[PDB]
Amino acid sequence: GSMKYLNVLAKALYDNVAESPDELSFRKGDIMTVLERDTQGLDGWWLCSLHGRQGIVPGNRLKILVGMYDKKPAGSGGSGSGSEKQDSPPPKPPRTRSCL
Repeated sequence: GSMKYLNVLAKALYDNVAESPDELSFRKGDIMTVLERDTQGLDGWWLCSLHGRQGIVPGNRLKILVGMYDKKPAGSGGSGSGSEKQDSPPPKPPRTRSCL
C-alpha cells in the first residue's frame, strides 16, 4: 500500500469514558498518537492509538500536538489523580456510521 497516517500526537484536554468497544477511554492529560481525523466518516472523531490499542476519540476533548517524528522510543506515563471539580467537558459528537 501507498497510504500513510498523520502520525501526529494529541493530548486529552478532558477525560472520557468509552461506551462503545471501538471508543477509547482516557483521562485528562493522556497522550495518544493520532492516525487520522474524521475517521470512519464520523464527524469530529479521530482515530488514535492509546494504551497499545486503536480506536476513536472525540476531538472536542482533544488537542493536536504537532512536531517532528523521533527516531527514539517515547516514554509517556501518568498517575491517577483525584478530581475535585463539577466542571464538565463538552459532549462527544454523534456516532452515526452513515448520513444523519
